[PDB]
Amino acid sequence: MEAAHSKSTEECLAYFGVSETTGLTPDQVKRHLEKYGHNELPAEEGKSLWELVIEQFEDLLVRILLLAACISFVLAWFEEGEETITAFVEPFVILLILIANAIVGVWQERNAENAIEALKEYEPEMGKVYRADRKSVQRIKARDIVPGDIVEVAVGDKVPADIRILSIKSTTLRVDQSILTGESVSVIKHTEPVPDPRAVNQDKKNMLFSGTNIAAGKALGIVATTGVSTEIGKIRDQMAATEQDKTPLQQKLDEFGEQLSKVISLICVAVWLINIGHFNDPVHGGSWIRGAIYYFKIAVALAVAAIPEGLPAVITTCLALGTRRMAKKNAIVRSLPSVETLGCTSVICSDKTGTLTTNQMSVCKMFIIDKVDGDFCSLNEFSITGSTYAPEGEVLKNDKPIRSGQFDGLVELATICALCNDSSLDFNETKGVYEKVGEATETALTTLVEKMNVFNTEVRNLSKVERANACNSVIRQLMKKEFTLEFSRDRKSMSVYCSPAKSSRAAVGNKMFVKGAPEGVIDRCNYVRVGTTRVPMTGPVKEKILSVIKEWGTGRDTLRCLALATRDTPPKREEMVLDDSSRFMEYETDLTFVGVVGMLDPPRKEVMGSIQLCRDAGIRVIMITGDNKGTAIAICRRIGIFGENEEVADRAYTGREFDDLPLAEQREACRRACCFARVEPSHKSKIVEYLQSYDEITAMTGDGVNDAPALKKAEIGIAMGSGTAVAKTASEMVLADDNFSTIVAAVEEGRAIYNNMKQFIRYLISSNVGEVVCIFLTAALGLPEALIPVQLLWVNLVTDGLPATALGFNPPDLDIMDRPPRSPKEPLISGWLFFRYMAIGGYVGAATVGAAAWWFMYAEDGPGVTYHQLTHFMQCTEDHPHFEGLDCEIFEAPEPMTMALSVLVTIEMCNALNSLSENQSLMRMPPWVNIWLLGSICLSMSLHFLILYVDPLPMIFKLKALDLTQWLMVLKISLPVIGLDEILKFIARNYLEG
Ligand SMILES: C/C=C(/C)C(=O)O[C@H]1C(C)=C2[C@H]([C@@H]1OC(=O)CCCCCCC)[C@@](C)(OC(C)=O)C[C@H](OC(=O)CCC)[C@@]1(O)[C@H]2OC(=O)[C@@]1(C)O
Ligand SMILES: Nc1ncnc2c1ncn2[C@@H]1O[C@H](COP(=O)(O)O)[C@H]2OC3(O[C@H]21)C([N+](=O)[O-])=CC([N+](=O)[O-])C=C3[N+](=O)[O-]
Ligand code: ALF
Ligand SMILES: [Mg+2]
Ligand code: NA
Repeated sequence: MEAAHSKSTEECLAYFGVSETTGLTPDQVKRHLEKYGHNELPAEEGKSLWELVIEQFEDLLVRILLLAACISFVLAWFEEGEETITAFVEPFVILLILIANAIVGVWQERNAENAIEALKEYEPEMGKVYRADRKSVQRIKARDIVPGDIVEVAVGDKVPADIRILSIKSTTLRVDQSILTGESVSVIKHTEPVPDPRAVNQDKKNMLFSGTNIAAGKALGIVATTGVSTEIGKIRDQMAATEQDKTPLQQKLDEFGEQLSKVISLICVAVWLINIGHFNDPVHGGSWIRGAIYYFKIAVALAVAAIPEGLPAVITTCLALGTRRMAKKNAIVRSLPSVETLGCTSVICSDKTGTLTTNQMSVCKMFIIDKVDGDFCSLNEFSITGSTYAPEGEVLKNDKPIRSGQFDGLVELATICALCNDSSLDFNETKGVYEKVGEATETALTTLVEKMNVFNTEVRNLSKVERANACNSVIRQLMKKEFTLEFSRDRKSMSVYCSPAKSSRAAVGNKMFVKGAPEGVIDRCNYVRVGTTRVPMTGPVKEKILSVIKEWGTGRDTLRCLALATRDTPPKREEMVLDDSSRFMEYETDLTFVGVVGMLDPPRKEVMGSIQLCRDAGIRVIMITGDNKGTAIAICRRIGIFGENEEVADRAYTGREFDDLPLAEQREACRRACCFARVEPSHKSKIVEYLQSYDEITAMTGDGVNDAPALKKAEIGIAMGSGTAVAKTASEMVLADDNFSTIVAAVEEGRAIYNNMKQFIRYLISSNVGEVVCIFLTAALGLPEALIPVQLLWVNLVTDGLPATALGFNPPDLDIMDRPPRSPKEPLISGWLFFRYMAIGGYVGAATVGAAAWWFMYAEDGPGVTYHQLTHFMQCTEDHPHFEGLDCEIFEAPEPMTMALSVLVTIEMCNALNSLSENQSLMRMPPWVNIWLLGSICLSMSLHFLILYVDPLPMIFKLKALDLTQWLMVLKISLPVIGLDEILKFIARNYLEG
């Protein structure tokens, strides 16, 4: 039944045609069960390992490196006894890392906890219904419950489904709906309709939502909806079909790899417009199946020059190191990519309770009467420090510590708070902290009493376990609680009947201690207590009292206030009817006002600062809470989101208000407002979504189940360490420290990290540029294969794969957190750098093709065969006359390559010392800063030698160690690159902007 909250109890009964007195018939159940399904939440298992593997091959740069790897296995058959020693070494290494690294990725996806599973832990196994079947209440499996069912719930029960309340059996039904609001305070239910058909959960006080639990009372209800049609079901849906978007840096790569798909597929057809000459004149040397081998080889040579392999491992390494680094900062990163994404965060959406606050209701102010005289009435006001439930803090009078016991009024105030209370405090030995037991509102009173210690009880030598309720127990020993007149909606107050300890049931001196909403209690007072005396409540005293209550209730503090009173002459126990609550107000009459307490869930100490830092870094912070707007705004003012006196009419909304705004205005609202209150789970994800429609990298921070949809939706979900499993399972990070400040440092780490990736991502793609220039030249120019597709791989994995993971250690700026969020669209290479890396690209390209032709022509061992024939190496038999000087079968020897790869290596080792800074002269910025880079080159070079000396290696790479002569030239064809970019960095540092 949709909108069951808007209808009457009769209307809901009628709707399913069910009897509140008998319940559904076995037939009705059978039918409804068929129509509506089982009251359960669909489980959503993570994709099987098979999926996890297939997905690793969805990347274009991978499908290209695989498609080419196949063409390398196709043309791998053609290999006789001349080079049969290394026929299948490439088709092996090309698919080696292609799955070796592609499999390590599955070690970053199959590693995840399911959130819906965590969410299903709120599904109670059993439920209680009245079926026409039998007369007594049946306890059946919850999943067996269906709409129209007549369900029963009592204190302690976890609500089985979304239920419309029919009848409340106790004086009140108190509920904890924190899975939907994040607020633990008890909500008071009623059975009357709630007209507004757009009422938010907080407003449907006539409904019971699946997953919440009964704090007090007993009630009968009719099921409105089950399964995914419940409020917990909507949370469930927003976590199911969602799938996190792709990191900003990831899109940058997807763009690159997509353009690399057009460039390479164009370079090959570019050689076609250059091979329009050996097809005209009559000439053949083999079938097309033996002649077309040229094209399907220049492709398998570019696929290794273009696709910058090794990056997929340099990145994963940088992140892994960052993760461990942040982990020491108390930030558990569950998603490696998000690390980079947190760096460019512009907006931080934050839950309030338990996230911005401590979620420990605390009495921070209280007052009693000082003196009365005619129209004059002064109050003794006090303040209490401490923001946790721990009995640690002090009472201040004008900011100066005092002893509560000095004031008799505080002795009575403490007595009332200790007796008129159903809660207590406990010390959790395992966790080492104090925790409430019962209502937060009451435990604040319990804690207050301990801080006050009005009888000066000795507590410093008590174990923390025994310190928890020491002062309360003392007071409990002075008065015996006969019975308590529980809270009533028409009274807004509560009381307890007490008799002096060690007295007869007939003895005099019995008291009633009252606690409640100030207006009602104060109106039922005819006296005011002054110390241990009492005087008539007069107009002036009442006005003084109410005026301060008004202040404390709505300001920069906005506190929940309670008036405390006692009836000095209560009725005789006998003349009191306890089974009739409508008579309680009259018993709580002719009262003596005693005092007032004001409480609030206090902000965490390091939050106002964390937000100012965020501000400095250009990050805005928005609050989205399920709690009320009044306390929402007050907390915003306390932590710096709103000015202490700033006008917030248009800067703060409730979910209901927000829902009234038309779509376009809701959007704008998220850009203007900074405080959203009394919202629902879906409101949070919606606000985050709107924020993302303005192209903003938004983070969501919280601890509740109601925060899950937003945490999932945000680019960076951050859960509190002591928060719910659900919140944690939906986040990218967890602040095990619960410190908001840990978020600021995580951002810094994310900025520092990206800046260093920004370098090796370039250093690497840059290298892949020079490589393509080489293969392009030795393809349209005619020259032979200077570098084979089996060498490049080792170069872009070990040769460069080290200096890259070395730049990732470059010392970060000092003003990294004094600059605004970098744009999500900020490209890596463009402008003068696109041009700079363009020249350095061709350079290395012609520095390898020429370094090979050199060894042949103008060199040594190589025959001076001039260019006019050097390119006719494919004609050492078909045309001997115009080509015949030395041995023919010497081309594919370790000379042209062993002299072309020595350049790429020497050059790149130079490029690294250059990537140490975008626009900075190496002479200015000591190229020896990043010590690791130095050691990184010393390793890549010794590995370039080790791949020569130990024959077993150069046997496949086909390279022969040059002696102390040839190498002397190599260091002269690469060394000049240090001067080329050196001028480029001068043109950018002077004749350009920075
Ligand atoms: C891997 C190797 C190469 C050579 C490649 O094809 O890179 C191109 C390419 C795809 C881009 C280009 C390369 O394009 C050229 O250099 C022009 C063509 C020259 C042909 C010469 C004949 C042989 C990058 C590399 O280089 C220069 C020096 O201009 C810069 C940048 O890339 C980045 O910012 C890196 C993103 C990870 C991209 O324009 C990029 O395309 C994009 O979408 C970008 C925005 O990404
Ligand atoms: N329909 C209603 N309209 C307004 N207030 C209500 C309503 N129903 C209940 N309340 C009161 O509003 C509170 C929930 O919302 P916040 O604190 O965030 O504004 C409830 O807290 C107490 O009475 C409730 C209470 N109790 O439910 O048992 C007991 C109390 N006591 O005696 O200790 C005091 C209450 N109190 O508000 O002061
Ligand atoms: F703790 Al909240 F909205 F402030 F769930
Ligand atoms: Mg919370
Ligand atoms: Na997220």
